Amino acid sequence: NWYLDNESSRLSFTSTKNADIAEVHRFLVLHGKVDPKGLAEVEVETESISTGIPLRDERLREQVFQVHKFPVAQINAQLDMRPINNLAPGAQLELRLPLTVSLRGKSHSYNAELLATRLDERRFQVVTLEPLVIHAQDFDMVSDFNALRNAAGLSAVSLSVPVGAVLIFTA
Amino acid sequence: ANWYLDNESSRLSFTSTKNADIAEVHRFLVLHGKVDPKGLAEVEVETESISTGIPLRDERLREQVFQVHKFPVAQINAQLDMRPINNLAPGAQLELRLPLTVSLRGKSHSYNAELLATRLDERRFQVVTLEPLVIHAQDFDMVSDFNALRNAAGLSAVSLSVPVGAVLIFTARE
Ligand SMILES: COC1=C(OC)C(=O)C(C/C=C(\C)CC/C=C(\C)CC/C=C(\C)CC/C=C(\C)CC/C=C(\C)CC/C=C(\C)CC/C=C(\C)CCC=C(C)C)=C(C)C1=O
Ligand SMILES: COC1=C(OC)C(=O)C(C/C=C(\C)CC/C=C(\C)CC/C=C(\C)CC/C=C(\C)CC/C=C(\C)CC/C=C(\C)CC/C=C(\C)CCC=C(C)C)=C(C)C1=O
Repeated sequence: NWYLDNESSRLSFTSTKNADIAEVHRFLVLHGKVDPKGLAEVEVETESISTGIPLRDERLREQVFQVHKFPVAQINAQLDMRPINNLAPGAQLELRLPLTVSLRGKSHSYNAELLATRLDERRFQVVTLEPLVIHAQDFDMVSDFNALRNAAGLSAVSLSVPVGAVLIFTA
Repeated sequence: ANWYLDNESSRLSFTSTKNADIAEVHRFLVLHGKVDPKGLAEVEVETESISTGIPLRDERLREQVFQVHKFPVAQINAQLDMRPINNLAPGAQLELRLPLTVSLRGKSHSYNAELLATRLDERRFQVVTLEPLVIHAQDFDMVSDFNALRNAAGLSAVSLSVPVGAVLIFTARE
């Protein structure tokens, strides 16, 4: 019933390399749906990675995301829709929400800190109140991160990746 | 105007990275802020209100890094073009790039934030960072203090970069 409006939404993440160099990246194409029973799914087109350096995007698409095998990452959660449907337009609810992220067919559970705000009769916003930190090891990507750091000669790429999102859904 | 920040509805957070591979999210519990009708905006952070979930770490940050006894407030200052924001209908959003200045521990540094402004109702707006603002320790002459914290906590490394995010609600009220 609720569908994600990609043009209004943003999913970003921060990498830290060489100890002190933080950079923010994004994915350009998301999809998402929340059904009346509160089953929520967001799908990220991993090919739509955009880090600002095209050759880096390609290396990530080949080596880390492996998009030729896994063009989609999935984020899944189960909401209690009662309090969300009760929000008046303009009103917000803080949700601390278990969810699952699936990357390459590996899944891991995290706890998200989200803010849900009703925008109008048919539009809803969900934002990360604080970014959600994932770790390469959770998806068996440690050797893939280490591979990158090297061939594109760095001291190091941090194995933690904080993820933020502003998601707009429309009825 | 004037617009005032509703602390209970807002959150300013930041991420530190330790031992190369562990990112942790922390926040401040007490903010204030005002935007005047001319678009002059100021956010104050009470730095004593740091919350990392470890009291000892909170105390080290207060004393060593923030020096709350000399500087209990950090300030964020900007000048907004109010017209396009005020023109938003409830539920509508505008992306903007906002030059701003942060003053922390008696030093200042300028940034440009990528923000989304959304009108919530006739007297309330939400402002969120679409990407965090990345502060570096050297921006505020804090490098040695970061290394001191690293040393105190027995860490092999603390990143000198700190991405800062916010979800801020402002209300046209007294
Ligand atoms: C070519 O030149 C090069 C360089 O420079 C020249 C380089 O520096 C480098 C070095 C590499 C760089 C420094 C960058 C490296 C970046 C790294 C390695 C990649 C990290 C990627 C990770 C696997 C993370 C990817 C992100 C995920 C796919 C997204 C997951 C999203 C999750 C966490 C959820 C977030 C959203 C929220 C929780 C909202 C959810 C809410 C819904 C589910 C429900 C909503 C419903 C409502 C109503 C409540 C290279 C390699 C290079 O080639
Ligand atoms: C025993 O316990 C301990 C540990 O546990 C193991 C430790 O790991 C450790 C080791 C320490 C580490 C783990 C942590 C490292 C911490 C380090 C030093 C980080 C330090 C943090 C600071 C330097 C960063 C501070 C950032 C802030 C002050 C800046 C805030 C700026 C904000 C976000 C500005 C953005 C907002 C604006 C752009 C909005 C403008 C307003 C308008 C747009 C509003 C518009 C109005 C309309 C009308 C709506 C210790 C010490 C310990 O004691």
